[PDB]
Amino acid sequence: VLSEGEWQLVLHVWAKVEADVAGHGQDIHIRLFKSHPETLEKHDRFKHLKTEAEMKASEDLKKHGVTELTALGAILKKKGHHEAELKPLAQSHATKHKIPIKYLEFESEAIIHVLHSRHPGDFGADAQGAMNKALELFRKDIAAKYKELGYQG
Ligand code: HEM
Ligand SMILES: [Cu+2]
Repeated sequence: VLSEGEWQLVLHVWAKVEADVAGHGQDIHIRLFKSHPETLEKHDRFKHLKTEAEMKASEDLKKHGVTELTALGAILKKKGHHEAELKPLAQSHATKHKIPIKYLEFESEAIIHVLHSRHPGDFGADAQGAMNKALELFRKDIAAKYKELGYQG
């Protein structure tokens, strides 16, 4: 679990994300999609965006990133007591979108990369460690709900 201070480190960098959710969302997806192209295949509505220029030009990819980061931020503000928010996400990501738990680890990597590329002076090792811990808590909880809904993460 995370200490209150660890949560505050997480929420301080998240306050920076909220200043430009769409920009962070784009950077995270472009990183994810490039580093791990199997993630772009799972985003089948966007898999026709072959190049970074096409990715950046897509208004609907940008909206999808706001949708996902808005939901993540609500989860983080709940500081571990995110059962409410997790339940629909688990449902859809397990049974509709079919996202393996390992892809959430890919996403956590991309998030941490973007946050330190955009906010050095707010993301040193302690903050990075708190954010890592928070996303790992998230993933472990999603993993559990996957198993309860059936069929492995
Ligand atoms: C940080 C954890 C993430 C959060 C908070 C998040 C949140 C969401 C939300 C709120 C939606 C719209 C509602 C829904 O369908 O449930 C969505 C859709 C989706 N997410 Fe995620 N997501 C997460 C991670 C991922 C990852 C890691 C993948 C794939 C590598 C992914 C793939 C998808 C896809 C393919 C859709 C549907 C987009 C479409 O409408 O075309 N999600 N996600
Ligand atoms: Cu996405």
